[PDB]
Amino acid sequence: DKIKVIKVFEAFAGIGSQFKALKNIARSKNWEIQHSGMVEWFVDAIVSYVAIHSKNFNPKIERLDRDILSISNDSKMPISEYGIKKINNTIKASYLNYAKKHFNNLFDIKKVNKDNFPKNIDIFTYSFPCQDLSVQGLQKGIDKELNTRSGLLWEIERILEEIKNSFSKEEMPKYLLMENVKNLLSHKNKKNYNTWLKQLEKFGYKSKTYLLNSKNFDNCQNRERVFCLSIRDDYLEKTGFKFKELEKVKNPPKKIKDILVDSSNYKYLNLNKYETTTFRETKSNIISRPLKNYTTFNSENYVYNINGIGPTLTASGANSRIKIETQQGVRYLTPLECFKYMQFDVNDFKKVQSTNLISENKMIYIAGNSIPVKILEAIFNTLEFVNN
DNA sequence: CCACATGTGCTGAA
DNA sequence: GTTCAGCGCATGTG
Ligand SMILES: Nc1ncnc2c1ncn2[C@@H]1O[C@H](CSCC[C@H](N)C(=O)O)[C@@H](O)[C@H]1O
Ligand code: NA
Repeated sequence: DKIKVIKVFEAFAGIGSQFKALKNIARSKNWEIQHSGMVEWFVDAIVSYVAIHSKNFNPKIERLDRDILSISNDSKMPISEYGIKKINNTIKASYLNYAKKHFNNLFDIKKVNKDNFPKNIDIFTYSFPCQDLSVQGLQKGIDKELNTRSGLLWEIERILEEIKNSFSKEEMPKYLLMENVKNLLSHKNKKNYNTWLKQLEKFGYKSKTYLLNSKNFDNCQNRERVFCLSIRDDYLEKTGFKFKELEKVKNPPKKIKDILVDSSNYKYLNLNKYETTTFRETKSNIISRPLKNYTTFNSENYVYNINGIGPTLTASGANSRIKIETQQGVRYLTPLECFKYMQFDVNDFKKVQSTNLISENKMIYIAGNSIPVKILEAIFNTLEFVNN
């Protein structure tokens, strides 16, 4: 037909919310989404990615490919020689081998360069690490000297700089999409972010920066994220593309109520010891009440009402443990529910669960590290491509 | 100075 | 090396 093949490359791919979003809107856009490649070094994310996005993959005990060396078990630090041996000759190895073979996973962003970076990419995503930018963390920032994990942003600089000299203009990626946390626009972080925008300009891209809340995109979650959408300046001229004003979009609201799964055997928290108050609704539609003398960590001390929206799901700690009040009692959102909270569906979760390799906290961790899928759907709906 | 809103986090004992 | 219960304050707006 006039079906357009969309080659997507996901740097820091995680569980592929970018790929999920693209597949969800594909038929409405008359697209056929294709793996150009990916970069993800986190074992659980790689395994989960494969479970969610593979078709007719049959796991089995395999030797780990000898070049798959730069991977991580915790997502922060590289795995030891021992840890690599423990993966070798297991079913888990075949997930890693498959990511390499069928999805062209290059694993470590440091190892990406002009000789292995695919040409003619239609969409290049880079949801780079958020840990050194999050207000919940230590706020180390993204100064180049400090070599932080969020500073892996600057590897994307390196890659683009390298491919600019070797690729033709037309072989460069058509669109780029950045995601990160709200605090990326803070006063200390603004300088670095502006530095990055000038470079994208220098690389021949026109960009717009969006601050988007998931609650405005058919979700029951307060989650404000920064997106930088970039289009290759000549491709903008050829397509006649224009940036839409996505910050004004206000879809119908959604409540926590609307994603909850019924069960007879949930665990409920004993909170009889802790004083509390009435629920109060904030301007953002978060309805919560505090627990007195629960902890000294503020963000841990709230129970949320299911008739409003909930807080930002984080990968770990307080906001990975989201307490909701139901008629059966107060309980945490489950891993399944956390997947739904990030707008993956039940079937994505069942596939990850069915691997029998990812613990419950790890499933929440990778969901917390992801992006609400329908935000990316909305962003990817604005893109235009030439029929050729 | 105050009150309020809110968090893709961190880490050491076991 | 893992793991997660226990732990605080940054970055705002008004
Ligand atoms: N040096 C490195 N090379 C490659 N990937 C890395 C890396 N350091 C961290 N990462 C990965 O970068 C990811 C950022 S999370 C981004 C979320 C993702 N878009 C999703 O859909 O889930 C993490 O999963 C982390 O494991
Ligand atoms: Na130790």
